[PDB]
Amino acid sequence: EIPLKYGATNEGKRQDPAMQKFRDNRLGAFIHWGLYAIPGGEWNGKVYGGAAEWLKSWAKVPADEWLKLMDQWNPTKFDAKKWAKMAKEMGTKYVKITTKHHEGFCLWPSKYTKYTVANTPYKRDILGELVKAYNDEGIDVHFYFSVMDWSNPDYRYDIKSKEDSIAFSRFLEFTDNQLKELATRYPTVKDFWFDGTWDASVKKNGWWTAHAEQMLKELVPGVAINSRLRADDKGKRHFDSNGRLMGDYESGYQRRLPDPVKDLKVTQWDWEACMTIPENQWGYHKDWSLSYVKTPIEVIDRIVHAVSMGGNMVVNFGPQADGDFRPEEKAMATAIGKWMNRYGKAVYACDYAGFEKQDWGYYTRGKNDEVYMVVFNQPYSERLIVKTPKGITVEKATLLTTGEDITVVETTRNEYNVSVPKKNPGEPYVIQLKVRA
Ligand SMILES: *[C@H]1O[C@@H](C)[C@@H](O)[C@@H](O)[C@@H]1F
Repeated sequence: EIPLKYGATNEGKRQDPAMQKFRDNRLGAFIHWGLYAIPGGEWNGKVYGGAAEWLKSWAKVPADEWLKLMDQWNPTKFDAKKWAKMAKEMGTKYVKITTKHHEGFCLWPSKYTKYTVANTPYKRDILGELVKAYNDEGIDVHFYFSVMDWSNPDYRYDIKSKEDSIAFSRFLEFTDNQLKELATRYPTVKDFWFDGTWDASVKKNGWWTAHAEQMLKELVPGVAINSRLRADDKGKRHFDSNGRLMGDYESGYQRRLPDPVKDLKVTQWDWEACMTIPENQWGYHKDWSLSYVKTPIEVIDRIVHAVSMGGNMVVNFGPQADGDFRPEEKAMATAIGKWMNRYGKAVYACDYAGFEKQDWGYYTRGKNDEVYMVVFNQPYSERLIVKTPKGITVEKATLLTTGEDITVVETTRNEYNVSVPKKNPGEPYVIQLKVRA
């Protein structure tokens, strides 16, 4: 059992009220908004297929050039109340915002750098207005923060000389300063979601990542901290050298989700997936025809998937340069909200139900031991196979929307056929089971 000073802190899942709230929220939205939204995946006449928020890299734009985009930052359509209404209508319970992405441009007016919203034509504290607006709607706010900072000349990818170490130490102090500022300026913050912490420079300073977590937990009662931040004494990331999870929840899943049959280990900790609507675009890219774009049903499936295996799911948005959302994102939020309004009882405050996975879709467990069947794949047999854990019976099945009673037939030991509804709902639907132990 390797000794470590900067490994895991939490034993199992936190069950203080703040973490229960983080968990029970379940469905979140992500905001990627920064200077990259201006060029929108395109530099000086050449469109790049890579992720838009990383365009500075793909086009090899020097920091001094990249940051002049600040002079163009003027989102006249921006309206925080509207953003928050969109999120309320979508059924999102929390929103994660990029405070500062790799590019280093801050969405709040930081004291520790000129590269902020303050020194743009728009001037205003975007982050502050979002915090206020989402909170007004009863919506928690989480802070995405990139440790890697392409606008700070003290950042290092590795520590190779005395000179590197001098610069990076000062950079860690700079970073500390920004984090402390975020924490005291916006004390309703409920989560810090770190990114750009993979570089050798960070791995060699695991102590700093443990310090970062502890500092923020001291300034912000019950704040959550993602695993992506954390490196142990040896530079093992996410999970320490003893296989123990660091931070408060796992945050490696994006693009992929854990297998509902093979990866039930995820149910032993809190975790959160974040996903993009196209294949790999977080910030606004002007040309969505470049890769596969997920449909609403596809996204809702990933949402229910995550919850059925005891995880959060967060749907990304990359707002336009003008401060409005592309119509594909508006339709996504609207379609999701319509579904959530009919079926959210099976998502909010639900968890892993402990049943074997079946082809028609996913189970979730409600807080009062309700067991929802969420059907994405409608069997031609007109029967939904339910195999119960040892000790468990099905007493009733009810179509959530109508309250209509659903036929349950015992087929064998620990197994039932639950009938499809008499009329096909025509969309992914929920059947709620009443169970006895
Ligand atoms: C960190 O991960 C996601 C959420 C994006 O912000 C990506 O650009 C970055 F590398």
